[PDB]
Amino acid sequence: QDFVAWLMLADAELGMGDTTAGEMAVQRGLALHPGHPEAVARLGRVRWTQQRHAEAAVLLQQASDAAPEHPGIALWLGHALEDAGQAEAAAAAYTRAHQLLPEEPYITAQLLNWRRRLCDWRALDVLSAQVRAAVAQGVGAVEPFAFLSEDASAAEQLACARTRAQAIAASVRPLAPTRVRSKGPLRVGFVSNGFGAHPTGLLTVALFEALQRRQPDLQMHLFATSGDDGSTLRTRLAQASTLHDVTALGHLATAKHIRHHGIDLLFDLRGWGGGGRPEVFALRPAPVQVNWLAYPGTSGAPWMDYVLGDAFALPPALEPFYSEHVLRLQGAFQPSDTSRVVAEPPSRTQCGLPEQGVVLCCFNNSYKLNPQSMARMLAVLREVPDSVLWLLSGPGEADARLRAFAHAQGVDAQRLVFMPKLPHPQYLARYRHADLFLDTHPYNAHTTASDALWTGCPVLTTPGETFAARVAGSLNHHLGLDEMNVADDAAFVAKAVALASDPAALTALHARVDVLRRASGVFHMDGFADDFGALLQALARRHGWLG
Ligand SMILES: [Pr+3]
Ligand SMILES: [Pr+3]
Repeated sequence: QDFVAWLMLADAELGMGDTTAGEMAVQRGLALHPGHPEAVARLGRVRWTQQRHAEAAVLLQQASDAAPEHPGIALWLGHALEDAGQAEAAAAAYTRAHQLLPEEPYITAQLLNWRRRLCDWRALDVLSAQVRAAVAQGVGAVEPFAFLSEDASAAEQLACARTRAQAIAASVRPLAPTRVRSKGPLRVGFVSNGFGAHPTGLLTVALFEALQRRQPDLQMHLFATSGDDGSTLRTRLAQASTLHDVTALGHLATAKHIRHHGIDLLFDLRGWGGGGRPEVFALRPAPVQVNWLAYPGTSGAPWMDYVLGDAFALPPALEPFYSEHVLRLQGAFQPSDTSRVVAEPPSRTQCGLPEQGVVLCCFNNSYKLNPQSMARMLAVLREVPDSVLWLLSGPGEADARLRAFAHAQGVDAQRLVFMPKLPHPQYLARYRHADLFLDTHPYNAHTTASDALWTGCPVLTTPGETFAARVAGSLNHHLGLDEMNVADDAAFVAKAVALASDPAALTALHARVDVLRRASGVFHMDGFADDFGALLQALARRHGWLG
């Protein structure tokens, strides 16, 4: 008979992740107080939990109409709206949660992250300060990955990661410890949700193919937390490795499965570092666990032993800000899919571009396009009459917001051209119309910069003071294109303006990229497989391995 006892239990069971118990419990609440916004909100949260997002959004909107002053309801509504594809409506929901409970950092940091994704820069500096103060206060309430978008030092990034990671570790009893095998093929595991048409699969696919034919004494095992999406990438990854389907298993079941296969070296390619539900790692299923590639910064985590970088992106100066022990490959830390044919795209006119203007390109995630990166790009357009800025179309009204900013910055908004979303092969052919790629700060282009360079387009960047701000720089360095890493925004603008107004010099720079992309080691994955493989053998030899 206890209505509130029912729901609270509802939430309890859902917290566990327990399915039908939580719902059963909700069903009993609504029978006692029909329409009640708490029960109703809760039934929406069940649905969202059952991943029925549209039904989830319907229920929560109802609840939210019946209790519009309630901050938790407003938050949960934002969660469902987001997962239902309703981006702008998601934003209004978070905005209202935040207004109602500004005291709550978790909500503040959700709002901020979603605002950046929409290019909505209202209260940007204020929300950003609050999030940075929450890190300093040691709560663990901001997500490490979302934190990479802020311009904060390597030291703050470490504080954010380790406070989050230690929150997890405190509530996980690891598995009993094991050790690297002494004899037999080395088993090297990689855990990811991006084994498919996602950056992780895309970057590593040709590497795994090279390791297969070149490193006999090593077995690559992929543990895929997502199902087969039908992409060529997922299929090439499964033929090049032993690919285990661990999708929809709990964290304990997954850890037990990795331990059952005797994984010696386990790589976190999940993309979340110490955040995003890394309890498979906190359980320590593998004797040696390594952070590489998918998250560009430190895990801060007591369960992570090594991080894999390179001399440019992770120089000696930056080492103390990593909780992991630092290992370095001999060239760039980042592989790429050097099997890819670049098609001829349709004409410039067919892609929405002037045929006769300089096209500056910044294909990047929307949350990377902040006021600083945009202002410096628009400063190039003001100095160079016939140039245009080519961007990826963003979620919500992000493009409309960028047009307004361009207008407010003295630039005709029709000079921004937005590419819609295309399958990878079609997206990649577009680079053939790009004259210069303009990198962002402080979170660089990662896959989009190696896509640009593979197609022969030069990348301009200002290497900064965190790993995530040095990724594009590292590519240039290892390619041999050091003059395209410049000091600061003012040199960024002068180099771009000089290049954009000297088409003969820019032509000569495209010629240089062409030669360097063949003569450097950046796009030889056989060489990358030899280095990576040798480094794997030494890490293991070092913990007991004997071949
Ligand atoms: Pr052509
Ligand atoms: Pr051209």
